[PDB]
Formats: sequence, C-alpha cells, structure tokens
Amino acid sequence: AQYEDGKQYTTLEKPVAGAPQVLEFFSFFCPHCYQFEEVLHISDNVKKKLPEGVKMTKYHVNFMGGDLGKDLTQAWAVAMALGVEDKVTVPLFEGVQKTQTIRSASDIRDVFINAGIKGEEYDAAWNSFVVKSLVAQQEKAAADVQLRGVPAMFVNGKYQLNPQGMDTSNMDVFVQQYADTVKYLSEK
Repeated sequence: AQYEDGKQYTTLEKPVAGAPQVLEFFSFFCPHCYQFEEVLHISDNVKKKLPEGVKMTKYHVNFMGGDLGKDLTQAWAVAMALGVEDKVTVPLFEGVQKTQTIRSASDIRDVFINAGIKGEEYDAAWNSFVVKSLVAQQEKAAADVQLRGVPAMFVNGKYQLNPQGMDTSNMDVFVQQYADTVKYLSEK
C-alpha cells in the first residue's frame, strides 16, 4: 500500500479506548519539539487538514528536565485552563532552549506575566484543583500509551505517527506528508 503499518505510522498492540481523537505529546526541553513548533508548525498544519468535528489535544510530559520538567507540565496545565497556550508556547520554548533564562518555576511564571496574564490570576490557576486534575490527565494520557519519547502523535488511541519513515530533505514536504498521514489515520 502507500500507507503501511510500520512505515508512516505504527499500531498500538494495546489500543487505548476513549482517547482524544488527535493527541500530541511534547516537552519544552525536547529539541525536535522546538522544531515541530517553531520551524515546522506541525500542530497547525495538521489542523488545517483534519475533517470537520475532530478535536485536537496537546499535552506536556514529565520525563525530561527533572524538577523543572514537572513544573513545566503544571504550567502547561495552567496555560490550558486559562486558554493562553498560544501566548506562552513560543516564549517557553525559547526560554528553555534558546536564551536559557528559564531555570525555576518563578522564571516560568515571568513568561506568563510578560505574556500578559496577571500574577494573581496565574498564581490562583497554578494552585487550583482544576489544574491538579489537568496535570493528572496529561500524566494519565501519557501513561496509557507507554510514552517514553516526544514529540509524539496518537490518532484515536490506536495509531502512532512515525516521522522517522518520511523524507526530510524538504521541510515543507515533511509536514504535508505528516499531516496527510494524520488525515489518513483519522479516516481509517
């Protein structure tokens, strides 16, 4: 076929019932994730090609960067609750990987402050039990799929994207192949 298990995707031998339709995992510590976000805009180009009525979910993971890694997952829980993912994603990536000015929860906090979320609203969010369960979800979803590497995309709890089996000579072409694969898996 043109799309083959083991080639552009792999199949989970232990399918995950009730999973989000399109599920993406990343880490602000993850160099390929930086690329996926800053250079490739994967999540975006995938959305542009998904059918109508299909929700897209992105979670942070704990297994990179030790203590700051977990802090980053709580902060992403806060980003999700306040709906400010789009105002902090880039400064968080650049703060961890480019300028290396993120070294503590407080530095993470500064990014939100500078992005215009108010201190009181961030600290309130940070400590809320809505954020606790939202952290819990991110962890449970990662756990459900045996996740040990990022970036990672899962479709309908059954399929996992395999970008290692896609041409990388041209970045534009890489994205489209990637996005088209998600759309294929989507319709499966």
